[PDB]
Amino acid sequence: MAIAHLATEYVFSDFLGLRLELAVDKMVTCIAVGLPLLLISLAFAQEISIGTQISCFSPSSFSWAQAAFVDSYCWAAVQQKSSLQSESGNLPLWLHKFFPYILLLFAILLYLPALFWRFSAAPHLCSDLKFIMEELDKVYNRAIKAYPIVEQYLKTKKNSSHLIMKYISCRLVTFVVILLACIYLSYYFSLSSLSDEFLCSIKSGVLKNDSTIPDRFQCKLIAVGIFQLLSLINLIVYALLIPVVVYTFFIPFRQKTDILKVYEILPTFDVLHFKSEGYNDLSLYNLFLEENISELKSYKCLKVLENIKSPMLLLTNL
Amino acid sequence: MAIAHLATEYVFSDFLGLRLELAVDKMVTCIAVGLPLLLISLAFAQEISIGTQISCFSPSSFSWAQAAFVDSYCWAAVQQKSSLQSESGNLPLWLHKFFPYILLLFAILLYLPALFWRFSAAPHLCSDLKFIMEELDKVYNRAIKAYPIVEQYLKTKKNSSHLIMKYISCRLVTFVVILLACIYLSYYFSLSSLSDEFLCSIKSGVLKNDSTIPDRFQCKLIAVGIFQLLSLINLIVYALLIPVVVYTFFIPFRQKTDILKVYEILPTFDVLHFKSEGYNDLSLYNLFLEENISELKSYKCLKVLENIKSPMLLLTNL
Amino acid sequence: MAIAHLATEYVFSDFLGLRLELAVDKMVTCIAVGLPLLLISLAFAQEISIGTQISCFSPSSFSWAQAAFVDSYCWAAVQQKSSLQSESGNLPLWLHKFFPYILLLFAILLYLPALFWRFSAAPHLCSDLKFIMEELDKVYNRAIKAYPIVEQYLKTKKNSSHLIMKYISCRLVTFVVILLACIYLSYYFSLSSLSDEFLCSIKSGVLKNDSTIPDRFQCKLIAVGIFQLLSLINLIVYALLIPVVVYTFFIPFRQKTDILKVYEILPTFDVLHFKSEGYNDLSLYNLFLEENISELKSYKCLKVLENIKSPMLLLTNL
Amino acid sequence: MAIAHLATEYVFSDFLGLRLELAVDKMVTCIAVGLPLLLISLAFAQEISIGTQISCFSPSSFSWAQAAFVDSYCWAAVQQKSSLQSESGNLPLWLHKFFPYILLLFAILLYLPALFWRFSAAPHLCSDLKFIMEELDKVYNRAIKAYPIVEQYLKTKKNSSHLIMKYISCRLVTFVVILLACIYLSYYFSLSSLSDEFLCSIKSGVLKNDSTIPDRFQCKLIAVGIFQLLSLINLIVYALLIPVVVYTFFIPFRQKTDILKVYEILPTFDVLHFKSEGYNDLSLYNLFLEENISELKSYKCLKVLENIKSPMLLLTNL
Amino acid sequence: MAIAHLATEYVFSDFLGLRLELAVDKMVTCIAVGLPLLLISLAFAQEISIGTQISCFSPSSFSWAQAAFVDSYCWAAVQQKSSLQSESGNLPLWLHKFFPYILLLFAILLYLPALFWRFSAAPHLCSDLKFIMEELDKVYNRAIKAYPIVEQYLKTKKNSSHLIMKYISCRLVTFVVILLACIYLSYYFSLSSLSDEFLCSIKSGVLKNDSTIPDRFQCKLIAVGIFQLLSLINLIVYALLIPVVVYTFFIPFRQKTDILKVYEILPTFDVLHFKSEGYNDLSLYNLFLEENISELKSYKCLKVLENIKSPMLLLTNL
Amino acid sequence: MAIAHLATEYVFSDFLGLRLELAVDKMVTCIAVGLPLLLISLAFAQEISIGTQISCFSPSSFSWAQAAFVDSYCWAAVQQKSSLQSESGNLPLWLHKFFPYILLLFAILLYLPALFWRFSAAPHLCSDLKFIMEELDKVYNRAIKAYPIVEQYLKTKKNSSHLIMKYISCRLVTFVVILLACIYLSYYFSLSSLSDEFLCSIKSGVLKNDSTIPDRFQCKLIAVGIFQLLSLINLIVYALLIPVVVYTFFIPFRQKTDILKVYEILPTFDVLHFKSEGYNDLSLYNLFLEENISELKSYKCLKVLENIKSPMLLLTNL
Repeated sequence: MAIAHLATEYVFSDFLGLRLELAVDKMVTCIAVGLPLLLISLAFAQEISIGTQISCFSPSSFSWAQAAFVDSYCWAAVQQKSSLQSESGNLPLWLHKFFPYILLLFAILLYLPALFWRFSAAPHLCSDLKFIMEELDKVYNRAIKAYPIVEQYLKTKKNSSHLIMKYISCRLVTFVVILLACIYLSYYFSLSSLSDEFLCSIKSGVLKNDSTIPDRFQCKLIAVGIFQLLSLINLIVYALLIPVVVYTFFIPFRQKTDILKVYEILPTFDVLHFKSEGYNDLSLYNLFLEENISELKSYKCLKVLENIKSPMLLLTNL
Repeated sequence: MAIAHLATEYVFSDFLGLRLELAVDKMVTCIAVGLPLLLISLAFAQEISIGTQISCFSPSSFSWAQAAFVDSYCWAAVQQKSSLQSESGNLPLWLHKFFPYILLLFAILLYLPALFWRFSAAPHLCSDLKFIMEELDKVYNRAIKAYPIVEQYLKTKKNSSHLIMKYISCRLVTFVVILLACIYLSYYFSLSSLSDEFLCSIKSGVLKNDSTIPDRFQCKLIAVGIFQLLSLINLIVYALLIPVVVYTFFIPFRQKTDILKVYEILPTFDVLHFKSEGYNDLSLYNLFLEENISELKSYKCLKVLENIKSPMLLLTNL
Repeated sequence: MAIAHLATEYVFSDFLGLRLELAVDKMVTCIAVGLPLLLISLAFAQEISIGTQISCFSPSSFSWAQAAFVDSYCWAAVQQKSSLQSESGNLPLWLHKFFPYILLLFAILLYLPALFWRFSAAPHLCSDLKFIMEELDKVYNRAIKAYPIVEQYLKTKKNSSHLIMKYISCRLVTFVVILLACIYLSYYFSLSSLSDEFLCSIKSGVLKNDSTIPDRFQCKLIAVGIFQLLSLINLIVYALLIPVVVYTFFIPFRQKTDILKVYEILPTFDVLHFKSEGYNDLSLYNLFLEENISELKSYKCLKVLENIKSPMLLLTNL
Repeated sequence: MAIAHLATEYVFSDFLGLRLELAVDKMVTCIAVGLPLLLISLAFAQEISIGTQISCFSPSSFSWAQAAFVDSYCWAAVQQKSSLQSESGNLPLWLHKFFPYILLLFAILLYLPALFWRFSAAPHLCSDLKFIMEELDKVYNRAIKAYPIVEQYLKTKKNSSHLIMKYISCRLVTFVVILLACIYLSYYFSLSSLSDEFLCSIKSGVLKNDSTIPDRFQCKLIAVGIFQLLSLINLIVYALLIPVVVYTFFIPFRQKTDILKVYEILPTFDVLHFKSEGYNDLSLYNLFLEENISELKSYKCLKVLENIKSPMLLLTNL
Repeated sequence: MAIAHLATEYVFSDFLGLRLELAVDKMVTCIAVGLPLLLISLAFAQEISIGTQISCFSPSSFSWAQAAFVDSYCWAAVQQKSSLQSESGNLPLWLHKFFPYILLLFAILLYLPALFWRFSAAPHLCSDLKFIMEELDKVYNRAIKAYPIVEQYLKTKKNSSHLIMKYISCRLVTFVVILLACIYLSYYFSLSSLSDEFLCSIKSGVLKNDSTIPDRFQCKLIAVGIFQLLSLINLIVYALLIPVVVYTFFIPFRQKTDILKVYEILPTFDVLHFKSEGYNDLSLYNLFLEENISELKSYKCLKVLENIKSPMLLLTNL
Repeated sequence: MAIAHLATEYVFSDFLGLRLELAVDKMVTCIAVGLPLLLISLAFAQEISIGTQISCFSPSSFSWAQAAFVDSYCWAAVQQKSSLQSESGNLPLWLHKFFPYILLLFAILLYLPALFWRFSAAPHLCSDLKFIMEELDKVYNRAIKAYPIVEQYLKTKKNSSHLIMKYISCRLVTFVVILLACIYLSYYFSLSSLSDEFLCSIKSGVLKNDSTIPDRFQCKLIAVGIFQLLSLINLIVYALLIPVVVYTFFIPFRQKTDILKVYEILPTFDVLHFKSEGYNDLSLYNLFLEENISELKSYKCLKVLENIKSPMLLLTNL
């Protein structure tokens, strides 16, 4: 398995029939969530993890048992206010210990907006795309055979901003969490490397009077050199996601082609060039249609005709 | 696997054809049960668990065997009244040792109300939704073709409070267990961190007279720093679930739309605007219908007509 | 996996098309068998199991090899009459060692009555429910179209007590084993905690004359603190099962509804209100029917009519 | 997994469409083979197995390497005639070491008779039951419509003792192996517990002259206390199987009901009350029929009629 | 898993639609190959394997590192001519080390003849049985309706010895390998048990002049006591296979019944009582037919008639 | 699992609907690739691998840490020119260390020619066999009913040498790699066994002046005794493959039967006895046909007729 298992599991697999999520939003989500899980898995892979997260230089007179006590006591001490000293103050010692949980927190907080979309909006969308697609097939079938119900339905969706507010807020939560992650990772990468070293003391309680124990044990958080390097990789990738997520808000500019023009070739259709530059749900339906209706037989036939036209009897010989 | 396995297993998977549980109740249950299982799994993950739960500072004259005896004897001693001293009293030492079992107890106690619902109420519900849905399809088919059995059936369900009392009590047990968990976790997080340190003594029995053994061994429960931190995460999330669970009791306010109005467009139907503001089973059926009948072809057709109307021949050209 | 695996395996899964076991008997069996298997799995989970079950305080002059001999010799000695002393006598040391096997014994002994039912009675039942259900569908079909073979068959089952004696004895064996478990667990929980400590001696045979070996080694069964706590959980749950199992014997009182009255609406049926208050197999068939025939289309139709009646042409418009 | 895995694997699962083995013979075989495999799995489960099977008290002057040599040399020595002493003689030391293989031997030797039946007799049987069952359905179909080939075939099977001699010998081999196991386990349980202790000596060859090595090392087979206890469980269960296996030989008494009487109700059948009290293959066919033909639709119909009779037009209204 | 896993994997499972191998040859092959694989798996099972295959008694002055060097150097030395002494000579030390590979060699060499049969002969056979079986069904269908192509085909196969020479040679290779295994195992079991002990010397090269190192280290191959015992089990079983394999050569005597006589009842068939006592391929086809054509509906019908006869209109009422 | 797993995985399984590879070439490839993978798996199986690949005799004054440094430093040193001495020179120490990679290299280099055939030639072949087979079925169907397109197609394939040059070159690469492997393994088996011993020195850098460190450490590559033995097994098997691979080049001699003669019985066919003794693709098609068309119903019928003939109305009664 080694490292190479992790590539098969988190890179070569979609580890997370209509497309109810746009490809950009799927890739943004899969990168944003999948990367920190990979980085955590690498940071502790036995190819690079030598052993314990901590070690401390106990005096040579200590038994092996007393040395194991010092190591494990000081691993507990890193989060206890009195039994420490470091010139950085105690704060970075928390981050060095809890680094994998903090990345896991960002991984989950970046997943929740997509999970909310899957449950709050996808089923409310799925019904209506299926309706619109089947009605468009009737419009095509009628033209080959040769009421405006779907046109009146879409004209009604133009008078609404319910789903688009769910979508924008889902994107906006993802944006904020990515920005906060970039701020955190920039700070954590700024920690001076020697803040992985700190002075411990076991002289709490009964041991406080024992003259055979030194007043300080020097300890090192061996893994910190890995975490800081991997935090820079994470910071770079998220700094690239930021402008992509911002681009997702520009819905009325994201509509690539006015596909309904391909049906507006037909006399059975209507001038539904309804590029709503106001943020209205119909504009978001257009994006989901442009993602899905490439599957439609009618679209394929009419787009071929449109591309060649760039004559209805031709449809009979297709 | 590492930490990242746990995300795939407990976050990215529904690890727990009609929907017989409401989406809010499924998410509340899946969070309430799934979170402590994740937190237990994290608290002992080898990325953060250094080793043994305890260590004790045996004298340097002790053999490695005698030191391993002290560690393991004191791990047993934490729950034995005489062989301990701590300024906190003995009580917190129990909680520090048994922390994973106590979270597991809350996980199970939060699952049982949903398991009871699955067995006590779901099959008694499943038959009746299927009946109601199929009869509504007849009402729609009759209107396209153009006895009040389902109307009389629903009118009879209005005269009952059997299933709603099962539902409310199921919710109420979940509420109480969540509140008790929040009380416990608030206390456990309030324990002073140095209560992870205690004084042990092996001088029971034969050892009582041995002058070579010190009267106290200082011991530390190394994991306690993790448990207290993770208890705060658990407390925060459950403190957010509390108001959501309370909201579930407001059944007559939870009905979002009077969907039967969409069928009351038809002359074949009746004025079943039976928003029972009394807690009557029909009101709970309305919630389960609003969860399920979005799947009905008749609803889809009539809701499109209703939305456009916001003419029966139109149904022939759909 | 950790602890949380055990919840997925033994709580969230039915780890054990007609329903040939009543839901109460399935839940009683699944709790009675499933709980001790979970408790065994917890008691040795590495989240709480520190290491070896025993440790002994060998003198500081002993090599690591001699100390490992003392530990392992005394683990054997706990069941050997001469090489021990404890103020409790030797008996509790057996129970402390063999605790997981004793729980496993109760787990199996509680499963066997259900396994016997599956093989001795379920196939003899399965044929006859299928017969009765299909004949009741004929009675319903005949009434819609508008010999007493099934009525005469059921009237004959009233003259028998074969299957009910199998059922009662199956329940009675489960009752006895649960009561014996409660007695045992009450005793084992009553053992004074310091009975986990005992005095060992290796001075058998050749070692008997060696003045360098101490006459007693103090040893502790580190796990005993877990077993006693978990035995209280097991005792509490089984003490709740006892009255539920007792309730199962009251077969003629357990019949919730006289469902055949719903068919006795029809003129094609007969007055089979045969609530046998004598313990006769027909009464047990009624319970299995009330568990199964909620699946019947005829029952669903006629129960809707019965509920509304609380007219045969109405059946034509269903 | 722990202990509880073993319950799921060997108790709650049939780990070993006609029924070609009688239910009694399947249960006898599954207990006889399945129990020792479970007992072996328990005896070495890490919940009770502390560690190595042997330990020896090497002098304190020995290095850890020399002590590990003594332990492993003496584990080899238990089966070597000269390098041992025990007051029991050497024999029980073999049994204590090889205990799991000896149970495995009994497990396999008890399986082979069932494996022989599956290959030597089951396919020779399977054809003929299918023939007999289908011909009986013709007899029933003919009576509803209203040559003795199957009657003449069964009358010919009465003149044979081929299959019954295979069956009896299969049962007899199982009986003998169970009895030999009970004899062995009774002996092994009779071994005095201190026969787990023996005196080893490494002074073979070059070491023979070394005055620094003691003439005897005391050793203990730590696991023997488990094996003796588990042997008593195995002995008890097999002592219960013995009378059940003996009962299987009484084939002409095992026929519970003269099921062909249910077909002898029909005028199309014949007086095949052929309860052969001589050990003739037809009598064994009767047992396999009584195991299988409860599946036949004809039997179900005619048994209902027979039970009510306890009229052929009635068959038309079933 | 333990030992009991191995029973499930190699005894209770066929771990290796026409039957293209005779049942005797399948069982011989499955025993011959499957047994040594089981014995290897047992010989190193952790229930009996204590640890390392070797240990050597290094002087007490040696560090743990130097002792581990002696053990591992001598494990290499067992196959090096100069750095050894044993009164047996060096030869048995090879066999003791390489015992599992030598059994694996016999396992593979016993499998290859069956693998050759599967590829060299089974597809050349499979076509012709299917042909013969279907033509025999025509002969039966013609008799019920009431050219000798299949008879002329079988009469031609009588004039050939191609497939029988493949079969005999396949059996003969299996015989030779089994006999050689029995010779080897008899020798290996004859090795005096103390040949597991040998004298090693590390004084090669630079160490040759070091006066602190003893001239010989005594070493023991701890596992040899297991291998010799298991070799006797293997020898016994293979000594039972030898006469069974020899019996397989007697093809013209192995034909149990002249099944074509059952078809020679029909006037549409011919006197194909072609029991070739010369070793001719048709005789081998008879064995494969007697293995397969028990599946034929025609055979079942005609054998019932033959058994009763021990009239063609009777076939119409079957 | 042990050794026996490896037999199930690499011997009893085809671990690598037309047959697009000839059976000889499949077996040659499966042996050539499968054997070294098995041998690698054996050479490190824990049944024979004692532990570390190296050990070195550090002085008794060294701490366990310093000894582990010497072992691991010298494992690195075996491939570093200055920090070694051996009378063999440094070269064999590379081969002893990298032995498993070198076998893996041969395993892959022997697989690539078959992988190239699967992608470069198999799909270009697959279409044309399907064409030829279906056209031959027309020729047979026409004769039963009673243009030379397939004959003209095959006559055109005679005028080509495209596919045969791909095939020969694929075989030739396999031949060369097998011969180079035999040369390498012969050399590696010729290495004097004591070349597993070498003199290391840690006195690089800072240690160069330390008088407490000896100038040489003797080290041994413990595994080398296994590798040399297993290399002889590999050499023997590949020396047997060499003449088989050479035989594959004799394509015009490998054609076993002139199967088209069986169709040339028909008047609808033509004298396609086109045994091209020139290396022309049609000759290679003949081999693939002789591998595949034994599946054809037409071939089976006509070969039966041909064998009996060794009359066309006979085909009507088949």
